[PDB]
Amino acid sequence: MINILVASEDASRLAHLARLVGDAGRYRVTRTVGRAAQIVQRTDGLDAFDILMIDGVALDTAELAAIEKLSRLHPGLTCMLVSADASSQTLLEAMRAGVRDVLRWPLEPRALDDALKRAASQ
Amino acid sequence: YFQGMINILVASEDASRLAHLARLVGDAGRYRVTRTVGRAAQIVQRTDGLDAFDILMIDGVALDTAELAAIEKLSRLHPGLTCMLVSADASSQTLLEAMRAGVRDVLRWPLEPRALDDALKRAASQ
Repeated sequence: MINILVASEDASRLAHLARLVGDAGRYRVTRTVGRAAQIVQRTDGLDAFDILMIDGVALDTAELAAIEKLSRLHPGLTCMLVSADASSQTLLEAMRAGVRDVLRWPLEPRALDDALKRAASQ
Repeated sequence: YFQGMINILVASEDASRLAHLARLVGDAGRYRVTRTVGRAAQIVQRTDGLDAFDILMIDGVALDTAELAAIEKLSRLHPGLTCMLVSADASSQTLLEAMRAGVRDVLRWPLEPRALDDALKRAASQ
């Protein structure tokens, strides 16, 4: 089984995301209420996870700095961003912060399934 | 200070674009630039030696399904290799494809020396 950490600062959004990830396959899903900036401070344990999924709602400079610090300290961790922002500039920022995939919000189960099978290969 | 430590491989099937790119990479700093005429689809077959390089630059002039498969196979087999794509295509969809194939930076074509300098200093830190 693949071990996935799902993160958001909105519990009702987080619950929804974790269910869809569960419906996508036989993965081991874990939920956390918090920003990337907050997971950076409690970094003790991220080595257990294969995929990190961050809900890119209030995506700014501090959050991108936190994802860059997370991806750089945990190379075996595939970071994915769930955002409604489809701009080239935001994608470029995410890419430069070490994000290896970006899923659209609202989440499409076909898109998510394909995304999780790509990360499962590595 | 010492950039001569950074080994860059520059690749394109178009010798004219390749020469130009390698020239600008040289002007960007004291890096060790190596040129290769060919697609990523061809570099995947001649994989013997990529462990020597820190940055791989691919010309998006030949960007298709086979190239994206080749870049994904290259990036996955060489994690210490930073892959960069030089493309004129600024679409969100192409960026997303590159990202998904393991491309860690995308530079516009025609190449802007300020953009390139910033991009190469970003990859040089890691």
